[PDB]
Amino acid sequence: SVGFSTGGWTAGTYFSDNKVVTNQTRQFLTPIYNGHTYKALQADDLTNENDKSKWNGITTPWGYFNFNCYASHFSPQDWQRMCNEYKRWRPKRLRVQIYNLQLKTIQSNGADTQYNNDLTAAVHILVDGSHQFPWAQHPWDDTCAPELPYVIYKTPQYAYFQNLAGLANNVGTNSANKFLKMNTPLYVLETMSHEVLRTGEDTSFEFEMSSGWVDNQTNFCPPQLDFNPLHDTRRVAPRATNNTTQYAPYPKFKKPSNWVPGPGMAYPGRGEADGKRPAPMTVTLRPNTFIDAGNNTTDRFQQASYQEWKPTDDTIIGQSINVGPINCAATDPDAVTTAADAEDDVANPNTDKVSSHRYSIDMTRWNAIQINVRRNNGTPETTQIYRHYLYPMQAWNSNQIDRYTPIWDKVPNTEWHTMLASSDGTLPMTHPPGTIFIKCSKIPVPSENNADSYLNIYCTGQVSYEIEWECERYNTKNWRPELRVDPKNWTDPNNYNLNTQGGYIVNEELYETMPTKIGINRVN
Amino acid sequence: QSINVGPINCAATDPDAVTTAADAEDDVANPNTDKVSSHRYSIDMTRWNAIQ
Repeated sequence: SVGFSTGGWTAGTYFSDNKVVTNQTRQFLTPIYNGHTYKALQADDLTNENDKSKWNGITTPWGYFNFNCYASHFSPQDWQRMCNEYKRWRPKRLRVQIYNLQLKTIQSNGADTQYNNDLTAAVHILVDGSHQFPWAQHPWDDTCAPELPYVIYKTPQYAYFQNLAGLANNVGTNSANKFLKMNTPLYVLETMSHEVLRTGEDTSFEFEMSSGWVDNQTNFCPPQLDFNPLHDTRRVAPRATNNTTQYAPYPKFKKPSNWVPGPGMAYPGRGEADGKRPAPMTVTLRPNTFIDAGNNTTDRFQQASYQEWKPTDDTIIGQSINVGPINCAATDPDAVTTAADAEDDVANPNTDKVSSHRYSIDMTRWNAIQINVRRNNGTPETTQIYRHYLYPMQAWNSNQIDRYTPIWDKVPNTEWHTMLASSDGTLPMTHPPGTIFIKCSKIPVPSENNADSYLNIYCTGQVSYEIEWECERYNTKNWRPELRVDPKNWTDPNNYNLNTQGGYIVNEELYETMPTKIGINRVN
Repeated sequence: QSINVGPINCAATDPDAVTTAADAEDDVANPNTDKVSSHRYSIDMTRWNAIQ
C-alpha cells in the first residue's frame, strides 16, 4: 500500500571466472518537462555565427534513463579489477527496476514553497524496446547515471531530429525540398501503450544484449615483424638497372609480410577556435532533385565540375554533420580526435586535463604508410597514404578505452553497413537496451479562461540497474611481469577520493588514465 | 577493350541522374533530358553530396 516499499537498495559487484555482475541503485528526480507539451526546436534561431546549424527537431515532455557509460556500472576499484584480471568482456544483459516512487506537488504558500505528496498522482513509464521512436542518444552525452551512488540522478529531457532547414523547405515544384518537408515524421510517445504507476506500484525491464568484445590485451609484435631472422627467405627483392631487373634476396631482418596495416585516416581537424567545423570529417547532403534558390532560404551549392555540386562553407557548417573519431588504426590523431571530459576556461590549459584514448602501446596500429615506386628516369620516390581504406589481408586492433567511455552505440538502421570497429571504443549493437521513458502525469486544474494549466509536481524514486558481463580470464606463457592498471604513475596521489567540502576528486592536475590494453600481451 | 563500368556511384548522389539513365531514344532533334529514366528521386538522408 502507501506505506509499503516496493523494493530495496541493490548494490555491489560479483566477480567470477566467466561472468561479472554489477549492481547499482540511484535515487532519481524527474521534473515536468517542456510545460507538458511538444514543441519544435529550430537551431537556426538558437545558434549564432560561431556555431550555426539548420538542425530542426521536436522537444518532448518526456524524459529518459541513460545507463551508457562504464563509470556508471564500475567503481574505480572494480574497473581496476576488470582490467587486471580479464582479457576481454562484453555486456550480456541489462535489468532495470524502478520502484519506491514518490510524487510531490510543488505549491507556494506565501513566500514559502511547500512540498506535499499527492498519493493518487501517477508516473508514465514507456519502454521502447523495438526502437520505434528516434533514439536520440549520442553516446558521449553527459546525461548518464551518476558515478557516485549517493548522488541524485536528474533524468534528461528527450528530444529528437526532424530535418535540416537548408534541405527541407518550401521551394520548387516536385522537389526534394518540399518532399523532405512533407515527409518529415512526427513522434508522440502518448501514441504508444505504456504503464502509469502510483506510489505503491513498481516496474521492471530486461534487455538481452548481443555485441562484440571489449578487448583488454595488446599485441607486442607487429604482424609484419613476426619471423625468424636466423634463416634466409626464399623471396627476392627487385633491383632496377636500365631496362632490366636484377633480383637480390631480402635481408634476414627485413622479411616482406602478407599482412597490410589496418584501415586508417590521420586527419586532426581544422583546429579552429570556433565551433563551426570541429570534426576531422564533415559531410554535406544534396538530394539530386534538390533546388537551390540562390538565397538563404536553402542550402547553397556551386557546380565545380560537370554534375558536381560543391557546397559553400556556410552550407557545410549549416548541415552540421561532424564525423569523428575516424582514425581507426592510425595513431597520430588518437590524442587530438578522441578527447572528452574537459571544461574550457581558456584561463588554464586543459591539454593534459582532458581525457582521450592516447595511451595504447599496441603494435598493430600505424603512424604512417609509405608506398614505393620508381620512375622511368631511375628516381625512386615514396609517398604516404593518409586515408587508407579496407583492403584484403588487413589485421589490426581497436584502440584502448577507459572507464569514462560509453559502453554501446546504436548501429544505424540501414540496408548496408561495414564491420563495426569503433574508433571511440563503444560497442555498436543493432539493438541496444531499449530506452526507458519517464514522465510525470499531467494533472490539469480548472481555469476560467481557456488555458492549459496543470498542477506542478515531480517524481522521485529509486532506479536499480544491473548488467551481467561475459568475461574471460587470461593465460600467458610470458616469463616477465606485465603492466597493470595501478595508481603508481599518478601525478596526484589523492584521486577518486573526497575533499573536506564533499567534492569528488578526479583529474585536477592531470588526467590519470586507467586504460584497457595496458599490459596483457597476446602472441601474434 | 571496351570495359565500361557504371553506375559506380553507390552512396554518392551527384552522379545519380547522369550515370543511372536509361530508356531513351536519341533523335537529338528534341532534348530527352527530362524524358529519360534514371534513379534521381531518392530523398534519403544516408547518401552524401560531398565528404570533407
